[PDB]
This record gives sequence, C-alpha cells and structure tokens, in this order.
Amino acid sequence: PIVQNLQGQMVHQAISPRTLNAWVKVVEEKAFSPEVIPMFSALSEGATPQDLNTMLNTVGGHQAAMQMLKETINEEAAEWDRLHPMREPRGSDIAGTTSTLQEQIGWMTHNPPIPVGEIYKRWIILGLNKIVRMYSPTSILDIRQGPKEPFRDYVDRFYKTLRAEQASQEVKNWMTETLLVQNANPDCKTILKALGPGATLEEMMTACQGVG
Amino acid sequence: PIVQNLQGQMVHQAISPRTLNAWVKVVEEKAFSPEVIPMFSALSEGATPQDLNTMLNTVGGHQAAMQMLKETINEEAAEWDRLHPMREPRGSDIAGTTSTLQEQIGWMTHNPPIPVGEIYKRWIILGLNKIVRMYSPTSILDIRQGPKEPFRDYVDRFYKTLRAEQASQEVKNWMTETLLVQNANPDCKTILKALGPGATLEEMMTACQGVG
Amino acid sequence: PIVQNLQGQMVHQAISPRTLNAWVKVVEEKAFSPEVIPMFSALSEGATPQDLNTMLNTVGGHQAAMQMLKETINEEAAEWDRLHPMREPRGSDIAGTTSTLQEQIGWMTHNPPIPVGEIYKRWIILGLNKIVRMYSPTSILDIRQGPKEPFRDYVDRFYKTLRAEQASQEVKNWMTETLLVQNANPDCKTILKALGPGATLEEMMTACQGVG
Amino acid sequence: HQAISPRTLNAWVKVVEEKAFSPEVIPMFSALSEGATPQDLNTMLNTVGGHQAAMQMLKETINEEAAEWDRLHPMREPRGSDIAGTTSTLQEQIGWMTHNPPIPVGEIYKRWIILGLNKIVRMYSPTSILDIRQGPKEPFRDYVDRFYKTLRAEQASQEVKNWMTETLLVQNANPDCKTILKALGPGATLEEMMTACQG
Amino acid sequence: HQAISPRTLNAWVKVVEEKAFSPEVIPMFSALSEGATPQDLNTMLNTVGGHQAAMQMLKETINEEAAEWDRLHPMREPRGSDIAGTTSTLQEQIGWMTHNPPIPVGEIYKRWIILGLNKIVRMYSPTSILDIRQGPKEPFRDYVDRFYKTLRAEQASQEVKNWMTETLLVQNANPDCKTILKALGPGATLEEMMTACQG
Repeated sequence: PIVQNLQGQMVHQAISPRTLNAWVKVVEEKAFSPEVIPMFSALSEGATPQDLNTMLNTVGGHQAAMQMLKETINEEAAEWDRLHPMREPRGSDIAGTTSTLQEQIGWMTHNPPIPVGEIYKRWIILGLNKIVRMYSPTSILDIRQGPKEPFRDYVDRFYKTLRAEQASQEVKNWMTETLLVQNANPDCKTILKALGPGATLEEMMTACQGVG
Repeated sequence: PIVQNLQGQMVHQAISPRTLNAWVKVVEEKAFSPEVIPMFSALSEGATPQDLNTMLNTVGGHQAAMQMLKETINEEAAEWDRLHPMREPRGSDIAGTTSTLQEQIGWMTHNPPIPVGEIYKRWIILGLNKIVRMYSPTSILDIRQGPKEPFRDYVDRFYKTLRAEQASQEVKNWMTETLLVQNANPDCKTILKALGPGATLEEMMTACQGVG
Repeated sequence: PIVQNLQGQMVHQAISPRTLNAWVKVVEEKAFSPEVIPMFSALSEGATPQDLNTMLNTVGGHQAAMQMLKETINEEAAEWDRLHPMREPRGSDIAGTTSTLQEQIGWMTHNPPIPVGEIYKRWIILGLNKIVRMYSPTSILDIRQGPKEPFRDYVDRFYKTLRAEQASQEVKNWMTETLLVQNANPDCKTILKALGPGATLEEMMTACQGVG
Repeated sequence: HQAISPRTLNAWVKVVEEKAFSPEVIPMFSALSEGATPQDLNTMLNTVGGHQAAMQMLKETINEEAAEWDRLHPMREPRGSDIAGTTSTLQEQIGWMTHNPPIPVGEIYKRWIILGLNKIVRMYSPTSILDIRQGPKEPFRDYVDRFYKTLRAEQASQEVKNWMTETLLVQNANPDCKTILKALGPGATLEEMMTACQG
Repeated sequence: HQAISPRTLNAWVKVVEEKAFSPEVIPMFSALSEGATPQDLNTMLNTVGGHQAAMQMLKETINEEAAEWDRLHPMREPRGSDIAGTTSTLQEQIGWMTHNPPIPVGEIYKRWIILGLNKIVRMYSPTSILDIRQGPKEPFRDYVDRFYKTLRAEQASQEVKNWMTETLLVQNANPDCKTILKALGPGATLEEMMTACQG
C-alpha cells in the first residue's frame, strides 16, 4: 500500500508478511471456492500493482489457474491500450511489469488519483472469477434439496453455486425465482408453490423453517 | 477509523486488510449465525461510514441479504431525515454515499462528537439482525433436549435460537422461564419442575448437572 | 526486515513474534505439505539472513529435514563462492553465520541492492523443495480418480502431487496432458478421450462437471 | 371499413378448436388479425365455442389491462373499456386510428389479447421446461421436438430462453445421449448435436 | 402494404404438416412466399405447429446467415437482424423495399430460409440412398421412383450424383432387372433404362 511519511510524502508500505500468508492460505486451503474473491478483495485493499504481482506469485504454484489469470490480464491490458492509445500508465504499466514503483505512487497519488490499483484489482478479479467458474464442483441444475436437508442449508448451497456459475443478471433472477422452487424436495416444494409467484427469499425461508 | 497525526490532526486511518478479511471470513464461513453481530460490532469499532460501506461490499456477494440490508438502511435514513428535516449530516450522508470523507471526519471530531459512525453501525446491526432472523434453521418452539443431550448443550442451543429469533423482552423472559422447562426431556423436566417457579438459570444448571 | 528510521536511516526491524509463530505452525501442523513453500515465501518477505536463520531455528526440531536443508544451503554457498572467488558478501555471509547484521543492512541497501536476502531465500526454498519431495505420501503414478470422486477433487489431488514431485517442465506438461486422462476413472476417461488431444484443463473440467 | 371475412372467421375458430391452445395460436392470431378493429377482435374471440374457461381468462386479462390503462390515463380520448370495444362503437373505433398522430386502439387491444393468450398457452402446456426430460428409449429427435415445444410455451425472457436452449437440452438428456453431447462439448450447434446423437 | 392471405397461410401449414419435410417443401415455400416481407416470412415460419426442432434449426441458420451478412457489411442501413425482422420494423422493411435501388431484404431472408430448409431436408431424408434396394418382386418403376426421391433428398454434388445414377441404380436392382441393365450396358439414359426394363 501507500502511507504518508512523517513529513507527508507518500512512501510505499510493503504488504505485510502475514497478509501474504493469509492470501496463501486462501489460495491453497480453500481450493478456489467462491469465497476466494471476497477474501482477495479484503486482503488487497489499497494494494499497488507490485503488491498484486507479489500476491499472484503465490497463486503461480497452480499452472492452469495462473496461466488463464495472466491471459485475462493480457486481454484487459489490450482493451485498456485500445482505450488509451510522468508518462501516462500503459496497459503493461498497470500490470506492474514495465512500470517502476515510483511511477505507481505518482499515478495513485495524482489529483484526481489514477486508480491503477483498482483497475488491476478488477482485472485480477475477472481472472479469479474465471478460475472459480472452472473449479465449481457442480452446475446450478445439479443442486437439489435432500430428503431431510433443511431449507437453510439447501439455499446456502444453491447461492454458493449461483455465485460460482456467474450467470447473467436476468438469468440469475429467473434461477433464484423458479429453479430454487423446482429443485426443492416435494415436502418443501408444496409450500413454495403455495406461496405463489413473486415470493421473496425472506417469505420462502420463514415459511419453510423446520419443515425438514 | 480516525487517528491523531504526529501534529495532532485527525487523519483517517484506512481499515486494515486483515480486518476486512476477518469480516469476510465471518460473512462467508459462519452462514449468518447469531454470532455475526458481536463479530461485526468488534470488527467495526470506530469505523467511519466509508469503512462500513467497504465492509458491506463483502456481504454484497449475497443478493437477498444485501438487498434487505440496504432497504433497512434506507428506512432508518428516512427516519433520520424525518427527525432531521460544514453542513448538518443528512440521512444519506450517514450512509456514506453523498457525503465525503473529510465531512465524516469533521462530524466525528466535533465537540461534542456527532456519532455518525455509531448511528450507521446501529442501522447496519438492525439489518444484520433481520438477516439473522431469516437464516435461523429452527424456531424457538422446535428446540428440545435430546434423550441423552446434557442440559448445558441444550441450554446453549436454546439461547442461540433465542438470540436468533429476537423476540420482545417480556416474551423472551417468559420463554426462558417456562418454555425451557417445557421442552426439556422428562428426566430433567422432573427436576426443573421440582425446583419450582422463579428458578434462576444458575440453579437450573447446577441442579441438572450430569443428569443426562 | 529493514525499515526506514524517522530520520531515514535503514534500521533492522526484527521479525515479529507472531510471524515466527505462524511459521512454526506451518512447519509443525502441515507436515511438510507442498503448501509450506508458498507459506514460507509469504512469511519471509523482505527477511534478512539473520531472520531466515531465526526461522530455520524452528524447523531445526526435525533432524533429517534440517540436516539436508543445511547441506543444500552449503552446496549453494559453494556454488556462490565458485561464482564469487564493506567486504563483498561471501557464501557463508549469505548464510548469516559469518557476517554481521550491519553488513547485511549495507548489502541490502546498496545502489543497486545486493539481494542477499532473496538469494538465501532461494537456497532455503530449494532445501524445502527437497524436503517436500521426501515427505510426499504417494508418487504421481499412484494418484487415480475413485469410483465416485468428483473430477475437481481428483484434479486437485493430482496437481498437489505434481507440485510435490517437482518433475521437469516437459515431463510435467506430458503428465498433465496424458497421465491425468489415463488415471481417470472409466466414466470420466470416456469423456476425456472424447475431447481428444490438446484439451485444456478448462475444457476437461467443464466437460466432466457432475459426471461422478 | 371492411367486415372480417367469414372464411377468416372459420379459419380462426377451426385453428383454436383443433390446436386447443398450442404456441402457434399466438402467431396465427396475429396473422389473421392484421389491422383488425376492436369490434373484429371481439368478434373473433366471441365466435370461439369451446375452451370457454380460457375465453373467460382472456376476458379477465383484458379487464385487468383496461383497468391499468384507466389508471395510467384518468374525437374523445379512449378509456380502457373504450379500447376493449365494449363501449366504443364501430365509427368510434374507425376513429382513433386516423387522427394522424393516431392512437392505434386496435393494436393496443391486440397486445392485451396476446398477453392473455400467452398466459393461456403457458398454463395449457403439459409440463414445465425443467420437467421435460428424455426417456430411457425415446428418440432424440422426438425429445428435441418436445423440449422446444415446451420452451415455446414457456413465457420466459429471451436471455432466459437462450440459457435454457444452451444448457437444459444437454443436461436433461438420458446418459446414453448425454455422454455423446458432453463429448461434443459446449459451443456445439443443434445440427452437430443430433447428427452425432443419431444413434 | 398487403397482409398475407389466411388461405395461403393455412396451405403452408397444411403442406408442412402432411409432407413433413420432403424436398418439395422448399419449392412450395419459394412459391407461397413470393414477394413476402421479413415480417410475413417470420409469420410463415412461426405459424408452423410441430417440427419445432426443424424450426429451431431454421432460426439458428437464420442467425448464422445474419452474422455472415453483418461481417460482410459492418435512414439506418439494414443489419442481418434487421433483414431477419427480429429487430427491424415493418415501416423500415417497406422503406428498404421502396428505396431506389432497393435492398431486397425479403429475397435475402428467403435465401437464408432456403439454405436452412435444405439442411432440414438433407437430415430428414428417412433412409440413405445406399439402402434403396429393389425388392424381389417390387416393380422397377417403384424402385427408381424411391431411388430418385432419396437422391433428391440427399442433395449431393453433381459428380457424385452422376456416379450414383450410373452405378448404384444398376447395383441395387433385383437380379431380374440387374441382368437386363447389365446387358444394356453403360452410357445409357434413364428413359432407355426404364423402357428396356419394363416387365
């Protein structure tokens, strides 16, 4: 990150070792669940591109994931260079491989600031979303409430898979409205259909509390 | 949060990356148990509205929960604007979407301080209470001691569900006084009725120690 | 690590007690999984050779692991002294046993910096790679998808073992391309062969989602 | 104004009775009712003999749409009941379509009827698209035909329909066909899908 | 603008229903849709009940042809979707037809539909031409009629079609007709083959 000096100069504060260790734990233990994206967003708050590259050096242990992460970063950099044909930050400068750290500080501290950090964070989040989409164990259509599974657990699994699949907004709305009811077990599906169309998730959860 | 400079000026200290990661872990892993409210209160100590919005960007992954969190925030903001018809902080300013950070510092550092942070924290806690009330797996009437469940575990589950359901104070007192005894298994229910009315929880727990 | 003083002098900041405790937890609890190398890389960011020796004092509890870690460090130091026949840092100085801390600061703060810390980190990572290669439970050829194991879990186990075995790059590419398909169960192996040669891991994972 | 042809009326009644309510009824109605006035539309609806429950639902939906029109809009301007043709006369209905700028009362009523018929078709479909699934020995061509008929009777949005087309067709097939479809993999076209799945 | 006749619409639906997708449906469509606009062609396709697999394939081929037209050609000009009528409107279609020189969106869409229907017929050929074998007692008349119906359905290239007519016709005949055809020899026209093979 970037922190004011005692005299006010913005000097780069290196990302702490335990923050990197936490990111490593998320990458290794979590097996690219849908929750690695909120955790990445939390850990990389205010991180510069050099810090983001330091973090991706930990996910570099995985071959395919790092490969398509860098390919998505390259695609986004090409898009930026198309939109954007000290020096102005180029697409490769945002990646923190051709630019130097002092240039990163100058870009992040400008008036208004040049959000190179947030741009690179968004690109990396797109790559992580693709990786998460690969690693999901089951598609949304596979999820179905068990004979005795409570509706809370089934809804949690359904929304986890929905976050994993990353469908469009309208498709997601239709899925949450209809496919959730369709996949529910018959005992709860009866109450879900009794509630009728337009049933908010609050009503669906309260009505099915303890049915299983 | 807000921290004094070396020269004494109150400069905003950004919420640490690991604090945000801890909040993300609470949101994702805990599945909105009743304990996410104490954990939110601990993590957001002294947080400004911008920090609270940064934290809610992590719970934004959930659709319905974030939706009714923002709707409860809007209701509370409307209530504030009804009560309240640099500039005085408006309801939307408390939400940290129309106000700027420097205005937040000015409001929090006033003499006496304008507790915008605590007000927004209370609103967010109301929203989280509603979300927790949805996600409870069973109602209070469902809880019942098992054939061999120790009374300590049964009381812990009962009080967890009681925190989840968030009934009124008088209703909560009646429930803890009577419904706890009623739902207990017969072997412990005999001792509970033998103790008679007005039995404090200490006496009930000590009398039933090791009965199961 | 090394941190600027209030007056700008680079004074050594001792590695925090909790960072050492985290490294101890990684060494003891993880049983030298393949993930101890990313975790070591994260924890030892910017660490000087004295800090690295302090960290290896924790892995010194294990006899054989510490023995071959120090033997690999000695081999790399001999290689450095062959390449390299205040004073210039010698191979033993990089190990942080003959050099003093102030010399380490002088070497790390030079223009351009003398990356003694990163060199020693690379040597220690080579030693840890050897130790991990010993402690792997099964060879790559042993891994095989179960009758009902999802392809995601099987791929995760396969890539964990691949990281453990540390084969050459071409051998690793051939293994991931062919041995992964060969070891898969017949139901998924049919789809893997149907995809044909040159199937990227993304296509293989998406095609086999939910087959088990 | 020209009266609706008796041949056209007989064709409309015949297709309604024969098809009961299949998804083709909506384009058939749109084709037959080209430029028709509300009087002619009411004639076409009233002339239907059977399926009087469905005709009652169509009347109810027309009433709801008329109420919504009256809510939004509280010769003379036409109200909802005027658009429905219950109150408007034939001369009045010739009016409102020649003012230029007009208010196409006939097309506005046709829209309400089309919405009602979409509801009727969606209910009359035998099963939902998610419930549609290939049999153990069903031919894949027949299963595709049933699936796309149900999808036509679905009433979902266009993006949702595209997602259904891409995913559910592969997902719902029996394992013998599903293995072949998975081997073909994503991005394949329906022609390749059945030519591979011909067996 | 002239709306399409209910008689013509019902004739198209009836011929599709009764002939399934025999090769004559392509010329029947070309005849009935003469001068039709994109809206009229969309009605013509949508009104077809059953064979929704084939209608889906026609829609997919329409989308592919629209995409190719868009790459070839990247009031507003017509896109492929506009030509297909999904995005454009009847007023814009009439304007494109009326422009000097005109942009024949109707003929382009008809060509796309004809390509789709050709693919449909090629698939819906019930049996491959290699399996058309004369029975022990079947007339050569019925045998060659079946053979040429299948050959029209297959829609193979000219050279392979000529080879088929030269070789498979005599190869697949029953022994009684096979001997006569072999004695007659190669380099023969169909009228010669049939008039020699009578009885």
